[PDB]
Amino acid sequence: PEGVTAPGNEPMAIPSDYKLVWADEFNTPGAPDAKKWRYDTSRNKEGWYNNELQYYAAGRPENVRVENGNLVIETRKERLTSMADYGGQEYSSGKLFTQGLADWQYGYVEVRAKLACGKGMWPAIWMMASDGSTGWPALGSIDIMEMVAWDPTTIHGTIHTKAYNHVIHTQKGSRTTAADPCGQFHTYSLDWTKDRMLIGVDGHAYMRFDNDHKGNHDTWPFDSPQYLILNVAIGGWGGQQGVDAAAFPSKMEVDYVRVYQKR
Ligand SMILES: OC[C@H]1O[C@@H](O[C@@H]2[C@@H](O)[C@@H](O)O[C@H](CO)[C@H]2O)[C@H](O)[C@@H](O)[C@@H]1O
Ligand SMILES: OC[C@H]1O[C@H](O)[C@H](O)[C@@H](O)[C@@H]1O
Ligand SMILES: [Ca+2]
Repeated sequence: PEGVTAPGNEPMAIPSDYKLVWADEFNTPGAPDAKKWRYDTSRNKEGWYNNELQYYAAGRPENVRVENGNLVIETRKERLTSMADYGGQEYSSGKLFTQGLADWQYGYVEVRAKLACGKGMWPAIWMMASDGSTGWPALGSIDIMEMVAWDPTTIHGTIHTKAYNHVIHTQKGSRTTAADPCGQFHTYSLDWTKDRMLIGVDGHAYMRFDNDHKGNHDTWPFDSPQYLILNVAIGGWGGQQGVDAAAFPSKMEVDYVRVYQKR
């Protein structure tokens, strides 16, 4: 298959000698836990990357709230023109991350989620290196789950490095089919060790990316902590077959995040 550059085909499970080090169960309705999550508003004025169309609203229950035991990130077609950091965007959405609060070097990450559909929507569950000194894409980024809702049953798992990234079409990725990802929950899983990453759905790794063992940061920048990111972008990749006005509002629901690490 054309762009499968990091194929996987093996089971994944929480190793027996790993412990739970961090979780959000999202069982307390209201605002996300401020000891666990912060809002990224860093590019609201300038505009987000990837020709994205959304404004990411902080402190707005209409975009980001915990209810019925899930985190909800909801896209809306509206101009939040009263925000000081407004960048002319036609849509609102949310982006949460654990940056500065919680980060991990190696481990087993599980995110149970139901995804946001409608042509335009680009839900993501991903990580970035806590030390961004080398910039993107050198620092290393981990896409545990991306979906673009013009192809809503296709789940993409991808890593980006300096040598291996989407700007030069060398990203290391795979994809699999999941049943109705916007109408039912699935478990999106990362098993990250010093020697390889597995990315999967419901216990099956469809992606594997190996440490080449050359000690080259350009091919393996993953020996340092990564923080977790939950977002629903609009346009860019999500807009390849257009943005449908009728598709707003749309939500991604996250039942839980669980992170495990070797004891
Ligand atoms: O903001 C850091 C970096 O993000 C890129 O896009 C990422 C993509 O590389 C991958 O990691 O998936 C996530 C979630 O779908 C995208 O936001 C941008 O291409 C880049 O310009 C930016 O520096
Ligand atoms: O356009 C950016 C997207 O491009 C790709 O095809 C990658 O798999 C994905 O991780 C990235 O976010
Ligand atoms: Ca829950």
